[PDB]
Amino acid sequence: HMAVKKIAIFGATGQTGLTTLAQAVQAGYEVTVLVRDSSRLPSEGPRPAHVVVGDVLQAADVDKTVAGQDAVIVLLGTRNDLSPTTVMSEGARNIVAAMKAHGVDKVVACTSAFLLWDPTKVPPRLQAVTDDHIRMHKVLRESGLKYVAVMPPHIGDQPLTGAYTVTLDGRGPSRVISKHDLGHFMLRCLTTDEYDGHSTYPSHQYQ
Amino acid sequence: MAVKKIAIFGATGQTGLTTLAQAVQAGYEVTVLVRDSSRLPSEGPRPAHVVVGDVLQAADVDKTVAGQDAVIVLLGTRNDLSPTTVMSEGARNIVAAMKAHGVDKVVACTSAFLLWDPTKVPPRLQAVTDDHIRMHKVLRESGLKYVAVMPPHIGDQPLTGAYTVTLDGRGPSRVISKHDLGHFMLRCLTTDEYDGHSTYPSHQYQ
Ligand SMILES: NC(=O)c1ccc[n+]([C@@H]2O[C@H](COP(=O)([O-])OP(=O)(O)OC[C@H]3O[C@@H](n4cnc5c(N)ncnc54)[C@H](OP(=O)(O)O)[C@@H]3O)[C@@H](O)[C@H]2O)c1
Ligand SMILES: NC(=O)c1ccc[n+]([C@@H]2O[C@H](COP(=O)([O-])OP(=O)(O)OC[C@H]3O[C@@H](n4cnc5c(N)ncnc54)[C@H](OP(=O)(O)O)[C@@H]3O)[C@@H](O)[C@H]2O)c1
Ligand SMILES: Cc1nc(-c2ccc(OCC(C)C)c(C#N)c2)sc1C(=O)O
Ligand SMILES: Cc1nc(-c2ccc(OCC(C)C)c(C#N)c2)sc1C(=O)O
Repeated sequence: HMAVKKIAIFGATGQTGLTTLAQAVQAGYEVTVLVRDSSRLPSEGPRPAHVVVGDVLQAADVDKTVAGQDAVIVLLGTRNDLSPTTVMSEGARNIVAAMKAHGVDKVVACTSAFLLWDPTKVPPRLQAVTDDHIRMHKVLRESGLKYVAVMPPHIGDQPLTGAYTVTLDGRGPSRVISKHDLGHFMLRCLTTDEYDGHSTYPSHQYQ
Repeated sequence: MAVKKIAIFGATGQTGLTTLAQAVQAGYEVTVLVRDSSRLPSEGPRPAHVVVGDVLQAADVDKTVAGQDAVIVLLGTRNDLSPTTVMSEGARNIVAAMKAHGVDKVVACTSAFLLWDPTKVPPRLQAVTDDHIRMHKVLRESGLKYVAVMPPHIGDQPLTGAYTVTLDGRGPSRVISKHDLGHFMLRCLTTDEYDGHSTYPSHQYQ
């Protein structure tokens, strides 16, 4: 009885992706992942239904990942690397093109709460990555797709609670979200239209 | 002195479309060079003259520059991620045509990466940035009255007319709305104060 049942996850091998993947498999989703050839999912962990090996910078690989899905979750990032980059914005351009070509409308994509900050207050060391989040958000906003812009504060290692605050179109009352709660929220956004076209800032106080 | 007739190159682009609309609304007699006229909007403000052709074809550029008072350049090559010379070769054709027709004023957009350390440029944007640098040198060496416009990220916020312009360096904000950027390109036609300078338009929106 799953209206959304087939999903693509971009970034499933990452910090938030791994727990999003685990929670999605447990919840009954049929998950397709795009993984880079050198970086597959861990063998002991939950297995998705379909694996595409390739790169988000290749339209052909993104097309193969998006075809036949109900919705797309985007958890791309650069791990610890703070260098100038366009992997997230160019990846988003490819995702948008594939979604349009394949009739997929719902995209839930993670950038960061700095897109809700006074821009001159972003820490300089994070500005190069933030610049690409800004480029990525513009690509997704201008696409016309049903886009949920997830803009989290610091991502931590605290528990899954399902009890976090979701602040619409502004910064929320806490400065952290656990990676498990962030993935839980990305999946929650598949089951409702209420956040489409909005920015969302999930946050919580772990106690 | 008084500018009434302008050519716009890159009028079908993101900044070009709004610069064109604003220029027509303000009263300029606008000539555009477009590769495909269906990419111009069917409704609303329409340019006075449409040349169908390619900035890489000197004859097309000459036909676009003839009779103008000033030229606005909003060329770009969004998809190119490896060495590309479209913008700089286009600028060479524009310079030759302006010299041949006695047009003295050019306001051309490159990017604020030309005001930052080269290591700030994302790898996949290096080729476009290299050609922006080539285009900037072509225009600086031309002897024409040249305003170098070097914007940071181009956003979609509504026109304000209230942005800051920093001369020969960078200002505090790192966004300019495409509408404000177009407004600034047109402001550069009304004054000589920016000639021979680099200009960085930016603003705080919220
Ligand atoms: N850390 C924070 O406190 C914080 C706060 C707010 C926002 N954010 C942002 O939240 C987002 C998610 O962060 P995260 O820590 O969960 O992610 P992450 O650990 O950095 O994981 C990045 C994911 O993207 C994949 N990826 C990168 N390049 C790719 C490419 N060319 N093709 C295909 N996949 C590619 C990575 O695959 P590989 O396994 O192959 O590397 C990995 O799965 C990021 O954009 C981050 O900037 C982070
Ligand atoms: N945030 C940003 O995006 C950003 C920031 C700083 C600087 N810049 C730079 O600012 C400039 C303007 O950017 P933009 O986004 O407004 O431009 P754009 O949307 O990419 O449009 C580029 C324009 O150049 C035209 N063009 C390309 N090749 C041509 C050719 N051979 N002959 C004739 N016309 C040609 C295009 O015509 P068609 O419609 O026929 O394709 C289009 O009208 C660019 O140089 C860009 O690199 C961009
Ligand atoms: C408290 C607080 N931390 C934030 C934060 C922290 C680290 C980040 O990136 C780290 C890097 C390794 C990607 C990013 C991003 N992008 C955003 S935002 C925020 C707020 O208050 O809004
Ligand atoms: C914040 C910031 N963004 C810049 C930027 C962004 C996109 C660009 O190209 C778009 C691509 C699709 C061709 C170019 C160029 N050229 C430059 S520069 C800059 C700064 O602050 O220096």
